[PDB]
Amino acid sequence: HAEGTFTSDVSSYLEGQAAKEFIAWLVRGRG
Ligand SMILES: *C(=O)CC[C@H](NC(=O)CCCCCCCCCCCCCCC)C(=O)O
Repeated sequence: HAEGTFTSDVSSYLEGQAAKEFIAWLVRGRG
């Protein structure tokens, strides 16, 4: 019985992975 991945990911969600992933689209083809 062990814990799952979160202690680390909890620090990345602050920036947004999947969501913000879109920011790359606009920035890379929107002026
Ligand atoms: C994090 O990604 C949550 C944001 C969330 N999703 C979206 O906004 C989807 C984007 C579609 C809207 C049209 C694009 C405008 C985005 C511009 C934001 C600044 C990025 C520019 C970087 C140089 C939401 O809040 O709707």
